[PDB]
Amino acid sequence: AEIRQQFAMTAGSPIIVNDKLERYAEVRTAFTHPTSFFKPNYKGEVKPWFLSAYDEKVRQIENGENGPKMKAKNVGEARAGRALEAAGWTLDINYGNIYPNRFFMLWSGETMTNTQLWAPVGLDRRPPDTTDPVELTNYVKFAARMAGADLVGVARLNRNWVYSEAVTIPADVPYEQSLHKEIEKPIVFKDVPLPIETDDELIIPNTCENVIVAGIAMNREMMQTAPNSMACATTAFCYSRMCMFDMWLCQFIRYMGYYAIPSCNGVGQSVAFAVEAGLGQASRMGACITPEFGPNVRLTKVFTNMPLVPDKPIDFGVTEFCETCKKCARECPSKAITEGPRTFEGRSIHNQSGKLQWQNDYNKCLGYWPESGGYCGVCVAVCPFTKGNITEVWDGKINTYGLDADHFRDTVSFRKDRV
Amino acid sequence: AEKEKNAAEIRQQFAMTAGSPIIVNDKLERYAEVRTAFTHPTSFFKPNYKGEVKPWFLSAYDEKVRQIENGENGPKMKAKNVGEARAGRALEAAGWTLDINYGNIYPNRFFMLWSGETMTNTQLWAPVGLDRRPPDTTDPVELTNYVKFAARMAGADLVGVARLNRNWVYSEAVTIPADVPYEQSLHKEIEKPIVFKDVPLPIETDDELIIPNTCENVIVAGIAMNREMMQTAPNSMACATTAFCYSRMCMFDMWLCQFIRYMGYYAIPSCNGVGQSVAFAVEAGLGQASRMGACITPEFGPNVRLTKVFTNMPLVPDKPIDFGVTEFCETCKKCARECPSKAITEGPRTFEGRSIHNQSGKLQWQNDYNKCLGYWPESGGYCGVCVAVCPFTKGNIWIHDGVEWLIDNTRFLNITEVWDGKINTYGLDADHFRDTVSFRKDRVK
Ligand SMILES: Oc1ccc(I)cc1
Ligand SMILES: Oc1ccc(I)cc1
Ligand SMILES: Oc1ccc(I)cc1
Ligand SMILES: Oc1ccc(I)cc1
Ligand SMILES: Oc1ccc(I)cc1
Ligand SMILES: Oc1ccc(I)cc1
Ligand SMILES: Oc1ccc(I)cc1
Ligand code: SF4
Ligand code: SF4
Ligand code: SF4
Ligand code: SF4
Repeated sequence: AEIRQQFAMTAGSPIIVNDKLERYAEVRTAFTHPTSFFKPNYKGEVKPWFLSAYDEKVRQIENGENGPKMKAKNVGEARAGRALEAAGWTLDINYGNIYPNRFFMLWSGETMTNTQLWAPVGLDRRPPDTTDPVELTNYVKFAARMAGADLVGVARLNRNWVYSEAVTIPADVPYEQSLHKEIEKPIVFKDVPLPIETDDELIIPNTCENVIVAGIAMNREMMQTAPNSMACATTAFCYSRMCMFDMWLCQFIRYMGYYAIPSCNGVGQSVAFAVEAGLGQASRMGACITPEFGPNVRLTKVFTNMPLVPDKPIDFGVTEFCETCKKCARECPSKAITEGPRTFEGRSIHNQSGKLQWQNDYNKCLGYWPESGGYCGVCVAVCPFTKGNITEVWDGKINTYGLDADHFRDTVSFRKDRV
Repeated sequence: AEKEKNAAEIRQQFAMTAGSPIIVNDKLERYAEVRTAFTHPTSFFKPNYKGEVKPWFLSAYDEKVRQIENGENGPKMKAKNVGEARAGRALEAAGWTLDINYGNIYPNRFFMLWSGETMTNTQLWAPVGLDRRPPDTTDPVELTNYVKFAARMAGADLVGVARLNRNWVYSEAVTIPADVPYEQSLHKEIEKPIVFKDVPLPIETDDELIIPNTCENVIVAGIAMNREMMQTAPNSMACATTAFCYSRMCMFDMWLCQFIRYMGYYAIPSCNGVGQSVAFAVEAGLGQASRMGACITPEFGPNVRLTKVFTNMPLVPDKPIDFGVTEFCETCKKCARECPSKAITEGPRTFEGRSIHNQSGKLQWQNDYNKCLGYWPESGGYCGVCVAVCPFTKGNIWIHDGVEWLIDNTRFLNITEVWDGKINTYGLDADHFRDTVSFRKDRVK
């Protein structure tokens, strides 16, 4: 805790920008953009990239493999890794929960079963009893830890990182047609009392002053098997942890008398929010590197008008370390990560130009996922900041939610470190 | 020098030979779930603080509202201010986000689906076929290791396996008709028989919930609550650690059922439904039954929630454990003396139920659970005083004498600070989290 104190910077977003920067349309990510969406499977059939990746998972199971060229102990072990991966995603919609105000990501609590059951108490209808940002910051961070965050930070909302247009589906489209009917929808800020969705726009109130960012730690032993199946499993379980975090915390904020917008992988760019909220620093590979977990940590965030004290950004030397390290760039199976210096100009449509960062080719990264049948993660696994076969993982150390008691003390929290 | 705590060594020392530890006689019958104090008509209605008779949880709601308005965190317990009182109830209410009508008891509804076929996750993964491909592993030894590893990923702090004893499965469940939307669920609850038949998969008809005769095993999970929050019982922060753990139970069930299905087997979730969690936990070796009626575990005492999953997956049953709880409960009686409703007996165990809420025919301490429930509207919470005062809930019970582990007999002789004090992820305590580390050796023998 006093380590993190040592590295607090003075207030101010540390992301350097120029006058070319514009908000970024979510459809441009490699996951969704038409130029990157379709990729061949191992048979040469072109399909949506995740369906070709499915074909590789099936082929690996039948051939008793945990990953590309990686023989499992037997077919049973191969099957178990994919079963664990698939199960981890149970509380996540279509890989990331990105559709705003759909399924688990509702922008109002009013229709949720938990809100209905609690309606006679009227917590969501009662004006706030606490408006002091200091007390609120302590309450909401305590709640965040109950809700499964291993790290939590607060920043003013920088609209530069909010997607200009979200990827979503029409509100009456049933789940079974969702993947075939994704659309783009603008996210705008207006003078309205509550977050609201019209036919035309997702409307965030101008009072939405703050963003709360959570880090959800992944399991080191499993991530070290990247690009094989157990790295996929710790990824997947943490997405469901993100979803529960967003819902738990939004409900807490609503029952305190404020509004709250969940996001998971939607709404805006998590790495930028996490850096501004002080969880860590941007890195060569492009992830937020944290002191506690390096880049081996997932991110989610919640937007709110609840008064809060912003945390300070931290500087523990990541930028200078990544300058000379280049280990992620040398081991990346697709050569997606640059060995060059940071610029303001993106490599392709998948990058947001106008901000100083290491510019990576994220279509090359995604191209390796159908090939390998997984979500790679080699850059995370080799990064020195992540530090301190698959049969040995299944036979080896585990604990609740994949957390490690050898390090869990480092995320203990008292009021002194919350506000 | 002090020997470092070894939770695995403790469980090995107190393991007992195979066999259900629960002593029963011939008057034992399966228990209709409607008989619980939460649901039965004799106990369901309680007065609020104005003397109005209402469903008990609605009278409890009225008391929460009154406490917030009066700046209290519990009965005659002043909060630091109204904002603190409000914060405690907001945290409690939020905790329940992934739980239907206080316990997820309706089988094969909402989160508790008996088949994965309609779930969004199953649909998304359908092209891989994991739920339709026959199992690639049938060896119960490897399956036990796989499923326990998955259980820990899924949020279990403790996990154990038992053969399914049908004595503890409810004869009839409380549920709602399949065509009833959530908004009307509380007004449309019904009973439905739980039966065992020669069918390939768990199935529900208009008249019965059908568990297959092949459903051999039950997997029991312990979900640890937070010590500092539970010690505020009967006040609001004990309600909050209870509530959050119910949503953790729900996630566990769904995660684990999907893993089992994707391994080629079927899985039935339950949370507080389907059967009696304390008996399953005892038979799976998580702990022992206690005077208060809860399962007491070596790691957490009774300050741990339970859920369970039923499956045909071949597994190795765990051994029951006997670390002397019965003998300590015979002479302790702290929970009985501190219980604000006098619900817990100070007398001997018997086979005769105290009232309709107890299942007769099994040797246990017989408590009056209508008296317990009656205190919840009075206090505006879920009490928990018995859990809070139990010496096993405290985290330093265990000492090593140079030869073996033993219980320290010396143990049996506010809310602002909680909000301002120690916390960690999911409320777990890093000073004890090493106790639940797991390697293959302690997952399967
Ligand atoms: O972050 C992500 C998103 C989609 C998938 I498929 C895997 C990892
Ligand atoms: O053209 C296509 C085909 C499948 C999908 I899913 C989306 C677009
Ligand atoms: O061509 C396309 C496909 C998906 C989306 I969202 C937008 C345009
Ligand atoms: O265990 C339980 C069940 C219902 C309620 I309301 C509180 C605690
Ligand atoms: O066209 C398809 C088929 C399967 C899935 I999963 C999504 C889109
Ligand atoms: O609001 C209400 C009223 C009766 C019942 I039964 C449940 C909820
Ligand atoms: O009369 C009753 C009472 C409880 C239930 I569940 C159904 C019918
Ligand atoms: S591997 Fe090295 S260069 Fe890449 S993100 Fe990690 S520290 Fe930076
Ligand atoms: S996930 Fe793999 S392919 Fe993608 S950038 Fe990292 S190392 Fe390269
Ligand atoms: S308080 Fe004492 S008698 Fe009651 S359950 Fe705990 S050990 Fe047993
Ligand atoms: S929860 Fe409270 S009222 Fe109920 S048995 Fe325990 S101490 Fe008594």
